[PDB]
Amino acid sequence: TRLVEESDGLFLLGAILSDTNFAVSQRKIDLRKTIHAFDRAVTLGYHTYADIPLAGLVDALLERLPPSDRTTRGKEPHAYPTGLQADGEPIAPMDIARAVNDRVRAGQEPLLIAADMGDCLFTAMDMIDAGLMAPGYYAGM
Amino acid sequence: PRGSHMKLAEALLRALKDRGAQAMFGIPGDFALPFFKVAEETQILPLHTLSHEPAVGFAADAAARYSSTLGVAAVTYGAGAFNMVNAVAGAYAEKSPVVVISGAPGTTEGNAGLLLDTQFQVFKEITVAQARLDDPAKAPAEIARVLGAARAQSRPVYLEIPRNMVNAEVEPVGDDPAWPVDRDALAACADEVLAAMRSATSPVLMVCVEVRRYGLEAKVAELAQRLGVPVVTTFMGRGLLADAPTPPLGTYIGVAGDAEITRLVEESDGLFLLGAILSDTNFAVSQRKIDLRKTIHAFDRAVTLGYHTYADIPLAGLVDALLERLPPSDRTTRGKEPHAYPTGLQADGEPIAPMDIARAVNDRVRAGQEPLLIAADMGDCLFTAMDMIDAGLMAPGYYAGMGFGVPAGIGAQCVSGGKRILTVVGDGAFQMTGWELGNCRRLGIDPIVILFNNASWEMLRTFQPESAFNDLDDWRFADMAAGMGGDGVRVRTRAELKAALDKAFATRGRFQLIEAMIPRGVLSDTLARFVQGQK
Amino acid sequence: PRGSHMKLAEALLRALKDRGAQAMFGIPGDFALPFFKVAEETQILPLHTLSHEPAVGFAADAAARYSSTLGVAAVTYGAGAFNMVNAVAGAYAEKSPVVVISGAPGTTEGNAGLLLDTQFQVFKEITVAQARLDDPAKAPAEIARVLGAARAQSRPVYLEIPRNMVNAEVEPVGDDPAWPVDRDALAACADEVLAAMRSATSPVLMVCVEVRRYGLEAKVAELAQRLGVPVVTTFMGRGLLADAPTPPLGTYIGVAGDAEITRLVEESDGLFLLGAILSDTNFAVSQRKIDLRKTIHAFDRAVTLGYHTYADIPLAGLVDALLERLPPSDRTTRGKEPHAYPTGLQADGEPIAPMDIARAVNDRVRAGQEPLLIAADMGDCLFTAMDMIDAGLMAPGYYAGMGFGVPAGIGAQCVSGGKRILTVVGDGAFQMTGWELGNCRRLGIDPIVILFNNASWEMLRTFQPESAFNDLDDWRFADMAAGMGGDGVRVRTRAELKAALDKAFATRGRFQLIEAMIPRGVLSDTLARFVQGQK
Amino acid sequence: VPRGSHMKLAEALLRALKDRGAQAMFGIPGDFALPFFKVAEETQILPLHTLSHEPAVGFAADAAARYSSTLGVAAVTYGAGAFNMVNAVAGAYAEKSPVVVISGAPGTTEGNAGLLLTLDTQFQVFKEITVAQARLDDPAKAPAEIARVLGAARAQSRPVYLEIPRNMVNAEVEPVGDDPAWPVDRDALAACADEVLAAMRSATSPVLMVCVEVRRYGLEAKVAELAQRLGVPVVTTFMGRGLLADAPTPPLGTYIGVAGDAEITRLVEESDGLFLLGAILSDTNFAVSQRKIDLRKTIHAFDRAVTLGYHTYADIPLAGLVDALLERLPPSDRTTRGKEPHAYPTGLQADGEPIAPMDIARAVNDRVRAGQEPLLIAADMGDCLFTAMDMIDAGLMAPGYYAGMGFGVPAGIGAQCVSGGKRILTVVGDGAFQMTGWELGNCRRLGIDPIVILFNNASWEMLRTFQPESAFNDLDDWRFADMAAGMGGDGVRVRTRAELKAALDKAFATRGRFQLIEAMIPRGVLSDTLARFVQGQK
Ligand SMILES: Cc1ncc(Cc2c([C@H](C)O)sc(CCOP(=O)(O)OP(=O)(O)O)c2C)c(N)n1
Ligand SMILES: Cc1ncc(Cc2c([C@H](C)O)sc(CCOP(=O)(O)OP(=O)(O)O)c2C)c(N)n1
Ligand SMILES: Cc1ncc(Cc2c([C@H](C)O)sc(CCOP(=O)(O)OP(=O)(O)O)c2C)c(N)n1
Ligand SMILES: [Cl-]
Ligand SMILES: [Cl-]
Ligand SMILES: [Cl-]
Ligand SMILES: [Mg+2]
Ligand SMILES: [Mg+2]
Ligand SMILES: [Mg+2]
Repeated sequence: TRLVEESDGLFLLGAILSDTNFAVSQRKIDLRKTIHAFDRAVTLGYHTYADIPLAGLVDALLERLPPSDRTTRGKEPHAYPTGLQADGEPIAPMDIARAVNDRVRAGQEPLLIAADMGDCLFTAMDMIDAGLMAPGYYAGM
Repeated sequence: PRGSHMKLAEALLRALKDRGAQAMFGIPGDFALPFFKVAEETQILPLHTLSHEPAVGFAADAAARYSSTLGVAAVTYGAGAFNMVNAVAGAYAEKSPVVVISGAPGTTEGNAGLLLDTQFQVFKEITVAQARLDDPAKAPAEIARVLGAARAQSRPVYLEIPRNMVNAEVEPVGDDPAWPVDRDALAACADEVLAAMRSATSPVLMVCVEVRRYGLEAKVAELAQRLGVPVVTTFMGRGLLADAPTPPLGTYIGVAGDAEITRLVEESDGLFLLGAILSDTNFAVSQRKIDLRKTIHAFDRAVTLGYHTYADIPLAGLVDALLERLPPSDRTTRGKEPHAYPTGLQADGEPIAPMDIARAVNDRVRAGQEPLLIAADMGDCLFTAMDMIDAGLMAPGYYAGMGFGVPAGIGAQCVSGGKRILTVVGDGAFQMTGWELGNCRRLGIDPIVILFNNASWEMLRTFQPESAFNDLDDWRFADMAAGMGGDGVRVRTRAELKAALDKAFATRGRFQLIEAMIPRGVLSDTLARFVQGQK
Repeated sequence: PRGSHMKLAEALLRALKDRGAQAMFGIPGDFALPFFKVAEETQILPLHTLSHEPAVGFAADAAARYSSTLGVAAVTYGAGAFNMVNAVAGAYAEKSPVVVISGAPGTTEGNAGLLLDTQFQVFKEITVAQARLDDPAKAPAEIARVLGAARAQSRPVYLEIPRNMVNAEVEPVGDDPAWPVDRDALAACADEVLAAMRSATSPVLMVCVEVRRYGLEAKVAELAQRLGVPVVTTFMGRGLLADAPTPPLGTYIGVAGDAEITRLVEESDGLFLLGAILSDTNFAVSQRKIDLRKTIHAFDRAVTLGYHTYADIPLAGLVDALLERLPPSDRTTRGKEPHAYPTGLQADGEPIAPMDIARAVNDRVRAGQEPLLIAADMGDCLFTAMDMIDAGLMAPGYYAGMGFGVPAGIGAQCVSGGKRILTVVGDGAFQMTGWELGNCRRLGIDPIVILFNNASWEMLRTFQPESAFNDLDDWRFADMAAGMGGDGVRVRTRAELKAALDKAFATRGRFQLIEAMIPRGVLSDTLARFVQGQK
Repeated sequence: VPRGSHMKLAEALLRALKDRGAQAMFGIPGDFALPFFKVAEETQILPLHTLSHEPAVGFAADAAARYSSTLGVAAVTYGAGAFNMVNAVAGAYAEKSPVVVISGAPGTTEGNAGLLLTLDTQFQVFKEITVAQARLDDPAKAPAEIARVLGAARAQSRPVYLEIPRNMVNAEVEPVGDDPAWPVDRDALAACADEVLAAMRSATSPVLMVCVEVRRYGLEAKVAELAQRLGVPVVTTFMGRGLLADAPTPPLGTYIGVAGDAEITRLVEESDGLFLLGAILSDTNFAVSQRKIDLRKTIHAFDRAVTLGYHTYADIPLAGLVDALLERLPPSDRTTRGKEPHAYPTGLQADGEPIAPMDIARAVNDRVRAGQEPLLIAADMGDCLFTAMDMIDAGLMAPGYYAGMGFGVPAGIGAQCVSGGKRILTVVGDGAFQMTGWELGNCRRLGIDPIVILFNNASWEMLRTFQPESAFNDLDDWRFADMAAGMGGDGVRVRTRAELKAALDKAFATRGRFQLIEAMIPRGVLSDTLARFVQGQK
């Protein structure tokens, strides 16, 4: 959150901008230093370039950048909760996350997850998936 | 003088109660939480929540129709409000004043351009008046204007309330602004209408939806007696003037109705459509089937005949003006024989057909049971309910949208003050909104629901039998009833049906679901006549 | 097929030209610069700039009226557009289709909340249709819809163009969307109107503003001949049917007009107001002075009589329908004596009175000068111009707003194709907009302007003589003329007046300003009759 | 129905206005307004000044309000008269000036001319450009309505609208009382004041901006005290120009966007603690734009609310916020005064070369440096305004945010009408003069003698700078100086710097008649501020 919101060169490549649930909000970033490529247009330095498809912009940037072997891979970012205590205590959302993750760590290929709006979605954010589909911005149940 | 003030939300709730609203149905959301807090804390109007927004809209519509007053449907900004568009369109279509109250972002919260407002624009298409209450100084007058429009045109209205305005101090809401009438135009209108009714060889007075919505039954019974012409009701005027000196000869529902009634209406050269919705809809009076050079259409505060229109003529005003020009009368037609309803259910081991369901209900009534108001969904359940003895029939007869049934029965029973409601619904429609019955326990009601399960979208099969997509699975609805707090029973024979209906009426406290298995290809008599008529 | 496209601004200009627009008047600004660039570069429509926005609006209105076509007024966002609100309201009031085109911030430039849009909302109150052209895909259809409304109702419309949309590629603009008419309703309307005219003891056909705006003079001359009833014009119908088989008996202008004409109109029991603006305005036909149970009001695409209205009836359609129901005729009334205008100016050393100005103009005409169209401002100059022989009279006769005069004369001469225009204006009105004459050199025109200088707001003194605030200073207008490129001359005697008018007509190339000194307390005959009538 | 007060409704209104500081009433009558103007003229409660065209009525009233930080009064007639003042009123709304619009109207029992189709078109249009409106058609309710509406104009410093049916002008009414009280959340005020101080203390580069509301509400003394105690850099917006000039911690300069001083612009735009005290926020000409600053680190106190840290505190009057902050800050002797910020151009070369805008600035400044007490300047929109930014003044009144033309001459007139003899210097371009400069014809009757410098470049030059390729920005030659005599003033056309110098001296030495100096300027020659403005758009 800090990295994004304090950026003085935020390149939003294909982002929805809105003050709704999980979306990047115009109120949390500095639009003055933001490059917003979306809806076939690109906005930066106070002005907007019209008729610029996202695929075209990416190709144009690639044509201006030399190849690189740069690699920043490392051990997993964001630790997924594991180790469900299968006992007689009541269930909490995090226990459901651990139950799902333990199966995956034990060898189950992850499933794509469809989530509704509610804590079910907030819990799914901590589940190992093969894709997550949910109304993260619209937030409609 | 006065100098008092209250929270905007409270002023709105009291204004609604001042106009007869009996409850507030709704589903909250973050933007609407503050408004729901005021509703719950003040207790000005009973607050009933439902599971899904369609039901909130249908329940508010049903409550409005039940008491001929304003209905109140509260939702949250975005998905909540958009999810009630169909129910509100249905209320608009059938002239029911549902007041839509949506929460919204605060006036300082700028915007939320996910859809770039769109919600306001969409609701403008399905309501007669709207207002975003973002100015405490003008809020009271805007509330009176919008609620006044709902009452004047008997159609839905939209109120959007920024959440930071919920607690803004405002002056109390006054009376609806007046929609004054030109006395001279009104006189001219009444004079022409009366002259037209007197010159017709076959004048007919049709008593319709607006008569009920505006509570003009007594005045129209008097008008009907004095005018001295045959009285007929439209589908939405069903039951009106039943206790009048000159009760309706019957109800016009188009091709599937009584041929004598249909002809009387369609061949009239002085068809006085008093408050009628006109449309090429199934059970409605259609402009295509009547003589437009002779029809007198009093509707939406206007009167049209001979292709010309008298504007700003409220139905109530027209009726009073006609009464002033007619001498009293002692004429009556109440010596005639009553309507013959299908009765005599054969409680045997034979499978169930829609008409058997009609007979089952009617027999209990003949045996002494006071009739129950019936809420019907769209489907053969409605065509079947038309042959049932009722204490009113609430159904999307013109709009024809599915899902209305169960939520309407729920909304009606919430404001019936103890009167039990009978709901009829098909399997297709039940799959949409029958689940709302899980709310009966909290709401403290126990409607009786007869579910017509033919594992099919049967009205569609009938029009296109060669298609396989109308073949639905067998959902075990009766078995699912206990899970949502009701008593369910699946019946397959007329005998089980007879027994199950008696048991339902004898059991209070939990909704009673009677799942009637009906084979595909089997229809009510009214639907059959309807289908034949199309062919 | 086709597949061509052009800049949105160009598509709009061509659409205007396709509909008869002859020029574009305007004042640019930063937001409108791109649009003005396209107008100047493409040269689709002559681009004429003025000094102040009121004149832009008045000039566009005058051009629309001059050729009975669309007028075009281009302004910039904010102050530019707000500064033209009054001129546009005047055009709305007197049924003149001025197309208002305002530049606006680009679609990406977000907003400018100095007034928190407000401009759009304000213009919605004074136009019949509006559109913000912010979607190139839908721009062509929106332009056709809005321009189509201007033509259908003959009133101003508003088009807002975000500056980044000026150069957006769009498809060409097609024809106006059709506003189809119900043949049956039209037949019923024509039948009732004709029946009403035949049953009246004293039917009167009034030829009004819409007849001129919609170019129906020929068709109405034919209708008038066949109908066979007396013809009278309203102030805005002045001059219509002058060459018709049955020319108007005269013009109704209320209390100050011919008593015989006034009575004929007001006591008619079959007053056919063909295209009339109705209002309690000075020279207009007022609902308060006529028999509403017998008036037939054909206006704004509707026909009202007996307090009922036939909707969607275009004036042209009504006229054709009536013609289809009337037999031809060879009747004529052109054997009568012509109107008597005040003539015989005594070119002596006596001071000037308004009527002397009338005589001066009329004598030149009698001596052989072809009359000039007259543009008049509001004030005694208008009451005086009513007694002048003209080739048309353009004035705010109903709206009564000052400042119209000089800019209207300018706008008219810009599209008159060589015809010189005579403008009459008071000192008060000249102080407002007479300065626009400084633009004549660039525009290549040379109107003749007679300025009535009584160093007073004389119409106001007349109604309240005890006030001192109506006493204005003596501005030396003639002396200021050379500074803005014209030839000015101050005249104090009838002799100087006579000489100055001849000199003006003899001098072309520069506007000619004749500043006529008139003592306070001296009025035209028409204004005097008007004042007496009020008392 | 009231009876016996012996106080006409119109008189009660004029007195209510006077009670609140109004110093005059500008207007143009009409049939519907005649009875109201009669009461104004006969009672002389407020000096009555008529003008030629309604735009001037609105501009003059706005100027009178700005001049004395009080209510302005603009009276018009129903219909055309009122619609013709919509722009001037919108401009006052845009720049927070409380112009009280009073329009005559048909009597309550005579209906109206439905030419346009309270719900009347006029009322609906005015509701969009005013903060409160009232139709005084009920004598029993009029007193309270006037107090509510005039109170609204004073609470938010925006125009209001009053419509008076002509038959109500003389209706007896009870006296108008005090303004009703507007809400004030004392708890919110306390929390807000604490949060503001915390944010300013944690900021690396906090900046205090003194803006329009500070001037409108007469809070200069309190804000000077606050600025000294707060201890952060001080800057003013265009509408706050001149505020705190004599304080211990005066403004470092005035922020006006790219057109201004680069250092000032940088300080404001890079601030992580921008306290906008009473500022209009807009993307228009010289206003502080939400697009140039970081709203996340901005504290916006305006329109009786305060926004910071993503949230807004409602019902917090600016005066209350300032007092709350003072109560939380100990006294200080901190002083940051120093030699003049922003050097004013001087040393006009009075020779035979043509005139450039900067030469006009130097001519004016040299007189001041030679001992002439500065005059307040009224400027129209155009390079005349950009040039005025570099002129030593005793106040500058101009449409710096709204940027609507025509304000200039009428504002100078309105201001001098209430200046008690203090001469006003008006600067205006040729395009704007063609619109409303003619109002100078009213100077003699009004008893004023403004000095007017007309920048005649025969061009809509600011438009040329934006789109030089266009031919329509080329205007014709109008001999304005030659037309001055016809309007009762003295005019002179000057072409060289020497002629300019002489003409300015003559104008100043000649009172009694307005003095019009028509300065011929070649196209393509701009003031330094406009040049920076143009370069900044590249
Ligand atoms: C919301 C909605 N969706 C679709 C339809 C189309 C429709 C009918 C028409 C076109 O309105 S009839 C029908 C089948 C209803 O099935 P059911 O409830 O079980 O009763 P039955 O078996 O008697 O048909 C559908 C889907 C509708 N009316 N409303
Ligand atoms: C824009 C505007 N403002 C005010 C009025 C009110 C008005 C009249 C009415 C109420 O419309 S008549 C009149 C005086 C006009 O003076 P002038 O042009 O010299 O001609 P004359 O001396 O013959 O009066 C005014 C001010 C108006 N009609 N239009
Ligand atoms: C009422 C009105 N109309 C139009 C504009 C647009 C405009 C400018 C911007 C877009 O506001 S700058 C300008 C030219 C002004 O000419 P002038 O008075 O001679 O001064 P200069 O030559 O220095 O430009 C215009 C027309 C405006 N600001 N206000
Ligand atoms: Cl009906
Ligand atoms: Cl007319
Ligand atoms: Cl500011
Ligand atoms: Mg079914
Ligand atoms: Mg005059
Ligand atoms: Mg210029």
